[PDB]
Amino acid sequence: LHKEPATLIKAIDGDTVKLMYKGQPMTFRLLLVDTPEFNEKYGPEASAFTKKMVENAKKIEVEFDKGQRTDKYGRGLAYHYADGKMVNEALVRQGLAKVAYVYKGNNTHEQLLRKAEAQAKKEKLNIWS
Ligand SMILES: Cc1cn([C@H]2C[C@H](OP(=O)(O)O)[C@@H](COP(=O)(O)O)O2)c(=O)[nH]c1=O
Ligand SMILES: [Ca+2]
Repeated sequence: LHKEPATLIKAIDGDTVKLMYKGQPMTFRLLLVDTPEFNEKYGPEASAFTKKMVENAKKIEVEFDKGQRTDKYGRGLAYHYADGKMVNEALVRQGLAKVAYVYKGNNTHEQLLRKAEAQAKKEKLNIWS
């Protein structure tokens, strides 16, 4: 896998963000996670977490996995990095997302994320409280 550049257009919620990628606007859905919807418990906290992380970043990068790069809704599917830190992992580490939507061939970072979820669960963080 490799990182590619992108720029923030807009934070949307905990697990979706609008980015300019190869010069085109695209909504991205973060791989291998599920944040609560804004209207659910921890939804606002997930959205705010992702928003800060991507808005504060000097450099956003996306990393596609080895399978499908767009979902059925036309959303990009990627791992996202804010000054080199993975947003997808950071959400799970904080108990603001669950590992989810683990599909064959787009699962390169599954066990990394599961390890973060286990530490979040141990700490009874947010969703795991
Ligand atoms: C994360 C992810 C979601 N999706 C689709 C599956 C779900 O379909 P359904 O809408 O039919 O439930 C939906 C979940 O996204 P959200 O959690 O953003 O709703 O997005 C993928 O197809 N691939 C993925 O890698
Ligand atoms: Ca969601």
